[PDB]
Amino acid sequence: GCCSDKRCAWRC
Repeated sequence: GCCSDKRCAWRC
């Protein structure tokens, strides 16, 4: 879903 990191989810 929406992780606070670069490669897991866009930069969410």
